[PDB]
Formats: sequence, structure tokens, C-alpha cells
Amino acid sequence: LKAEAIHYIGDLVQRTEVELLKTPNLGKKSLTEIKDVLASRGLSLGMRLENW
DNA sequence: ACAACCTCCTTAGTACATGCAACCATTATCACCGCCAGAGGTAAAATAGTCAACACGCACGGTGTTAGATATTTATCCCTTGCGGTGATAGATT
Repeated sequence: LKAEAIHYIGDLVQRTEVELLKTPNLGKKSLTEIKDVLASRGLSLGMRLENW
């Protein structure tokens, strides 16, 4: 996720899960961690917004 | 007084425009050598220091194990092909 340059979770909140399969060494387990570590904050994945 | 005129006198004022390629030498010529400057040298001590000793202490990298990812294999699914049936187009008219 450092190689994939996602240095603000403000965009990890809205990048598609298929669009994280865009740099190698990022496979079936790391792609699966995302699915609740964002929720653990009191947040979610999948939250596009009209101003950022 | 002078005036310019006849002749060949010499003087010397000019010689259109746009562009690209190349490289930068020849001279000889005693600078003497004497003096001494601050001024080169270096010994011994200021402005301060080396790196070897014995300690100190840490980082980094490679060997080992683990992790998980990925590219393969498999198999599923959809979007696409090509033909066909027959579509309301293109556009002439109302």
C-alpha cells in the first residue's frame, strides 16, 4: 500500500477493491485485511464524496 | 585683369542579396644578475589534534525459517460473432 502510494486513507475510503489489484505483492490476504481495518476506525470502505 | 576653355594630367569614390561549412599557427629579443624583501623555510608552542590503544557498543546483512502471493492450472460465464428475417429508413411527398 506504500508502493501503491495511498499515503491518505481519504482515498483508500473510495478506491474500488478491484482497483487495489493494480500493483503486485498485494494479493488474496492483504486485499482481505482492508475489508474491516477501515470499519474498525468507525468508518467504511466505498464512500465517494462530492467535495474532498 | 581676369575668364574658362583646349588637351590628356592624376586623383579616388563606389562595386546588390540570403545562407552553410572550418581549424586557430608565426616572431625572437643576451634580461642578463645583482640586491633584499618581509618572505621563504622550519623549529618549537599556539589553535588545540591526531588515531592507536583498549575498551566500548551497535548496525547491518546473511543465513535461516516463515509467510503469502502469484501464476499457473482448471472451469465457469458472458459478450460477441455471423447469418438471417424483414426492418420505417432515405427522403419525396403531403
